[PDB]
Amino acid sequence: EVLFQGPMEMILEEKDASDWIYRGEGGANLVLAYAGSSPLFVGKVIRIQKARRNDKNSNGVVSVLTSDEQHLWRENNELISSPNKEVLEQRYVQNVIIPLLGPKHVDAGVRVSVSKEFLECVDKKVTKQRPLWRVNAANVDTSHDSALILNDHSLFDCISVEIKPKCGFLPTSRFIGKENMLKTSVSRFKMHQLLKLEYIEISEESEYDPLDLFSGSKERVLEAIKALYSTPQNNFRVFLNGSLILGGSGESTGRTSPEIGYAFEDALKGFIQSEDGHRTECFLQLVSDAVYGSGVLDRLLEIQKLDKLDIEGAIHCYYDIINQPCPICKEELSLHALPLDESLKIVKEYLIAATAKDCSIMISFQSNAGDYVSLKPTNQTFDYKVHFIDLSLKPLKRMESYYKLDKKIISFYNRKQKAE
Ligand SMILES: O=P(O)(O)O[C@H]1[C@@H](OP(=O)(O)O)[C@H](OP(=O)(O)O)[C@H](O)[C@H](OP(=O)(O)O)[C@H]1OP(=O)(O)O
Ligand SMILES: Nc1ncnc2c1ncn2[C@@H]1O[C@H](COP(=O)(O)OP(=O)(O)OP(=O)(O)O)[C@@H](O)[C@H]1O
Ligand SMILES: [Mg+2]
Ligand SMILES: [Zn+2]
Repeated sequence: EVLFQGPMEMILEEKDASDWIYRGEGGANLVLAYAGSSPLFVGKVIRIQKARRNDKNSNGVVSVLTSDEQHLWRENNELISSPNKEVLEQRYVQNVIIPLLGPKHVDAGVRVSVSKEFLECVDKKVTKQRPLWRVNAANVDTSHDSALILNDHSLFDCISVEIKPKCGFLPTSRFIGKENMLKTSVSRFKMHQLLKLEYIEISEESEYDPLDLFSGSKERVLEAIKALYSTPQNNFRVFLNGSLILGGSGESTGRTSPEIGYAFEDALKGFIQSEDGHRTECFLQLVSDAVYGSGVLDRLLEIQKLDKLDIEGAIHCYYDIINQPCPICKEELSLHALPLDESLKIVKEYLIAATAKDCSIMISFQSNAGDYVSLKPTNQTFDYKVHFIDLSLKPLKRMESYYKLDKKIISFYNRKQKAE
């Protein structure tokens, strides 16, 4: 009844850069929340890929996947034919992860086209709010023609929490050698804290142990969340309506000092309804109920355990996949006696586990003022949602780095334990 021009593909131009604020960032992507007008963007974030400042198929053409990654992920043509890295992460989540993890807490993204001018702006603008050692190691990849749009998981007063639970299980492989028996006793997360000190990457050993979080015991789950609150590092963040109010911003943070402790107790003023000196403890018993009560950590743990054999065994399958003289083996004859397809599934499955040990989850909480919980103490009812984030695809080449880091972790823990 009045001409509406047919559909078109959204393309953020240089104009539209002023509409997004720095939200955070990891070692790979740059997240920014929307501050403007359009309903196509109210309550959404945009995920832009950074590129390390140090760094192609056999015609010297930039390539989404090596041949081996091509072969390894071939059980899905959609996925191994992705022309750029955004559809690739978008099809990894839809075709590999969502079938494993269920679709209810996992939102594959939506691609938006973007100009090089857009990306060159957001970089210039945000580099103020980034931690300094993030800029000096990765800027915005100003070649991509796509970026990711997701729902913002700190909105719908609202208080959101972000957990990075990491690997919550002990290996039991035959391929773990006697000198490394400790790996069957101490969580890699625990043995990793030492080496991180020996590199001033944290200042205090973490209170947190992922064996508690994943124990499935609501009691030890509460220990974890209390341990997270205490020594947050890069495992625990809290935001009040979009803004951080505990934990690091694109980085980890030192112990929670009482000063922070009192700033957080009041930060919760009114959201939690309680008397001073008791709102922090309620907030922690409310996050523990939403964690436990969703059963979301359980299937998460099921994927992590696709790491059946530990890097000490999967490493050997990898030098098969890329046909190579196993450096490790010198003088298995077993793992190396496996049909190619079985070599492939171990390496494949190990990398899908690496995705699960590395994602985060975000529980979001709104006010009284269906899906919910009720603080046993303060007679309040909050509603919540839980979502995963950073289900990225780990590059195959990294099997060698996975191994070399594992080797160092236990090698360091061994000696620092024998020293006594
Ligand atoms: O231990 P390394 O290798 O440095 O890094 C870990 C991980 O690599 P991998 O675990 O998949 O090998 C990185 O993956 P990427 O983001 O590059 O895809 C990040 O998730 C990083 O987080 P960050 O510390 O930057 O926040 C992790 O460190 P964490 O141990 O502190 O969680
Ligand atoms: N959908 C979302 N809603 C709200 N915040 C988000 C969302 N996605 C990412 N973030 C924030 O941006 C930060 C970095 O994003 P993301 O994890 O996707 O990139 P990454 O570099 O792979 O990081 P990580 O290794 O921490 O998962 C996260 O720590 C998170 O707080
Ligand atoms: Mg990542
Ligand atoms: Zn070998």
